[PDB]
Amino acid sequence: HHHMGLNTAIATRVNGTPPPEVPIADIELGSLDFWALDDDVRDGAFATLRREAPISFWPTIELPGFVAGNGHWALTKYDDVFYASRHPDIFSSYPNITINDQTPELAEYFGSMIVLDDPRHQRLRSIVSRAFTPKVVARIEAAVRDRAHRLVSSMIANNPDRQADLVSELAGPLPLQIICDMMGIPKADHQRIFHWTNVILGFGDPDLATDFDEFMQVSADIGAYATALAEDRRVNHHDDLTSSLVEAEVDGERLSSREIASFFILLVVAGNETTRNAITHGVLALSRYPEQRDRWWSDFDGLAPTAVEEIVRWASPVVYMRRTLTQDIELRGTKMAAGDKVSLWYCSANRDESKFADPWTFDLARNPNPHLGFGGGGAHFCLGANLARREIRVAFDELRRQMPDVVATEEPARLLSQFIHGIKTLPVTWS
Ligand code: HEM
Ligand SMILES: CCOC(=O)CCCCCCn1ccnc1
Ligand SMILES: [Cl-]
Ligand SMILES: [Cl-]
Ligand SMILES: [Mg+2]
Ligand SMILES: [Mg+2]
Repeated sequence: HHHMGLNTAIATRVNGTPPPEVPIADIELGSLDFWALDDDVRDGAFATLRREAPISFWPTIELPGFVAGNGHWALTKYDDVFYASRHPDIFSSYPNITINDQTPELAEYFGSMIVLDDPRHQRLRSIVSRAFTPKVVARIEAAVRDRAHRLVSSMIANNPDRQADLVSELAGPLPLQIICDMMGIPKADHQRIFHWTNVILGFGDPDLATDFDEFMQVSADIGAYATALAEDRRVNHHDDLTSSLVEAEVDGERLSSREIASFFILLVVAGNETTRNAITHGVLALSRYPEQRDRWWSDFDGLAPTAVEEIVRWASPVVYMRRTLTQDIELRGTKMAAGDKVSLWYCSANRDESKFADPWTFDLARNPNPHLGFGGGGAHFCLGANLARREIRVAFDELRRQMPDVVATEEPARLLSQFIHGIKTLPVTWS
């Protein structure tokens, strides 16, 4: 009740404290109710699974209008998630990378390279890979700085009472601007794009959408938007990713309408529904662990590489990805069959004591940090990892410089999702 800092700040936590493990009878990964439990309970549940049932089978959650279908084998240990990620010939990304079943209706919009194996996957990725390389992403530092600086200044100018929502006022709009400008989308449409991607990756949370007809209308609307922009760029090139997409050939053929729409959707969804959560979880963590804030603030450039990676490990913005077996395998005495679904729990790998001796410590100097927040490595390693790391670093530097004592004042409103570790709103203040 008499803590350092601003009076309405949330409670701090003792760094390093492991959450209690949860009795296995209380764990139901196949119920959306489990995904509504407190993150301490979730974290303690995956701790139980790592200890007691490191590979275990679960029914698939059926969100309204999706097809659940067959259940899945959950890999909760780091070493199994890594192995699966590095064996794509066994653990295929086709037909889907979420646990539910693909359909033709969905594949119009969600049939991108993320649900394909090589060689076609790599031929698609090579259309855009150069734009996401470290040395190319570095050359847009000025754009990231301009927008992040302006957003933080606007939080100050727009809120005389010194209260704001970090998500809507910084964490959301920064990555949105950057990916949309890369794509070649005009500013006037960025908020439309953001509403569409919020629904696409928020489905099942009543605050976002629970009517499948709304999900499909949004998907059709963003697909139509992509097609129309692509059509413009076919006739008049711009130096943007949409133009690259429409100019490319794979195996001697231009991409179809479905392929262009799916590629465009993949890139904007992934740009808009990930980094914002790393930033927001990171501010939550700094609020809980002020010693970590202080050490980063007093050596920002020196600690930034490791600090950003620790924020990603801590947040695990992508909770899991799915694979499908192409052959029978056995792991940990559990035999899994060709055709079975396998879920890779990055959130759990990133707390595995076998790989991190002190996994419950939020340590901005952590080195090494072999976290799987961008996946286990290999063919599908996050295309956006360099971009995301730069966005995160700049956002925190701009906060440090202009409102160093920014702190959460309420616990987050958490997205109801099995797939994305999302924060919908995070009230903050500053002096
Ligand atoms: C902190 C932010 C992010 C996290 C934690 C994240 C995480 C991931 C993960 C876990 C995967 C799957 C990797 C695998 O299967 O091995 C992935 C793939 C991907 N990510 Fe990200 N991502 C982030 C930001 C971004 C950004 C900014 C973009 C830019 C558009 C992006 C685009 C993609 C794409 C296109 C793929 C599919 C790559 C492929 O199939 O080859 N992501 N990401
Ligand atoms: C299911 C509907 O959305 C999609 O299929 C398209 C987006 C998939 C993105 C996967 C998650 N992610 C975010 C950032 N990097 C990876
Ligand atoms: Cl533990
Ligand atoms: Cl600490
Ligand atoms: Mg407000
Ligand atoms: Mg532009």
